[PDB]
Amino acid sequence: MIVLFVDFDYFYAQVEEVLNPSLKGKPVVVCVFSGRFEDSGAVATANYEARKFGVKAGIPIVEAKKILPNAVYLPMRKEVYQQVSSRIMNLLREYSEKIEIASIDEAYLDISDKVRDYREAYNLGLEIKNKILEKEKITVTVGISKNKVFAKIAADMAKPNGIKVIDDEEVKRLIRELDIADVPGIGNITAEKLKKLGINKLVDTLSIEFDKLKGMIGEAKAKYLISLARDEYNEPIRTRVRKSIGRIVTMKRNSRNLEEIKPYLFRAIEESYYKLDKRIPKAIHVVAVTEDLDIVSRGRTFPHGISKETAYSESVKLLQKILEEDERKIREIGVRFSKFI
DNA sequence: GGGGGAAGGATTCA
DNA sequence: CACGGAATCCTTCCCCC
Ligand SMILES: Nc1nc2c(ncn2[C@H]2C[C@H](O)[C@@H](COP(=O)(O)OP(=O)(O)OP(=O)(O)O)O2)c(=O)[nH]1
Ligand SMILES: [Ca+2]
Ligand SMILES: [Ca+2]
Ligand SMILES: [Ca+2]
Repeated sequence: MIVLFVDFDYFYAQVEEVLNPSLKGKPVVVCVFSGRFEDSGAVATANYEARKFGVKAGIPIVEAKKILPNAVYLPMRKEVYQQVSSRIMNLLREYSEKIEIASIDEAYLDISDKVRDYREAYNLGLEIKNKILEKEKITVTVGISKNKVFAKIAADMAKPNGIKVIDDEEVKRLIRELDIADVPGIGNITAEKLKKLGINKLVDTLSIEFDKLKGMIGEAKAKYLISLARDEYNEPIRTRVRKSIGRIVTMKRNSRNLEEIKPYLFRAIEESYYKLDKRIPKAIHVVAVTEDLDIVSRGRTFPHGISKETAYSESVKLLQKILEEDERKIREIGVRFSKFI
């Protein structure tokens, strides 16, 4: 198997540049303005000019402002980025039927029976890059290896605007040298549990009793890590399909007042339905974010599809159930639909 | 004992 | 001060043969 992974560079910020070239060169910060107060909200991402000073995805807009008060701040326009993304995805399809769209800016191509050895794979990388850059003026980073995981690791290593191959030889090498935290799917929580077990590199998962590892991080995560340790990871490139659709909004102020909360909720329902289009869900969950930034939810699955009418009243109950099972005020309210017919 | 879901949360990544 | 969107996995509770 020969996997070629593509990851678009500082994607949202780069799209804003393509659409408004005068922005290129200076720091650009794409933000999610929550509407609470003046600059309430977080950063979705920022171009590298901005990252040089620590402004990156996830930090409060206010903190970014302190660092770069003169940077350009733009509201996130998700739908725009999506269409450009879709176009780039259609271009990659011209390189392989076997394609797995992982996110708005990521894709795995199974180019096994489309090229032999890594030399040809790499060159397919350059072609793909060059093509995308000429067709959409978007630079991306390419990662190539024997499976999705090391292909993605390949890309993380070459960012930004790069291309890299991790051949059968380096795969073996990284299994012994690569900090396990750098492995896709190992976040802060899992990294710490591994540390406390003494597991620092993929290789270490091989000398520990499975049941031990299993008990601390889960059977799934344990098999995953060992699988990679034994160069036995080979998940196929497959098409993914949306499984849930929803919306969540930040209220103007915290509240436990049903009447005060409902309009935001209903708004969340209306928007979610528009995004559902032809899809009919059988499950609905009401999601609330407490005053202390905590997340609580209540849902329900029906034996049939849910009409918008059924969503409204059912979602009101769930919200009442949330309020009557958690004393904290609510800060953000939303809904999610799943189990599509 | 264990097959088969469903509900609420944990964790991760974009 | 702390955004939106979403997938997979885990524990727990049920119903039943
Ligand atoms: N709203 C929101 N969107 C995010 C967040 N993180 C990532 N995104 C979106 C916008 C990013 O441009 C896009 C791609 O994510 P990456 O994790 O690939 O970041 P980006 O491509 O901007 O930079 P990169 O060159 O990959 O290091 O996903 C986030 O924390 N909040
Ligand atoms: Ca990216
Ligand atoms: Ca990405
Ligand atoms: Ca990590």
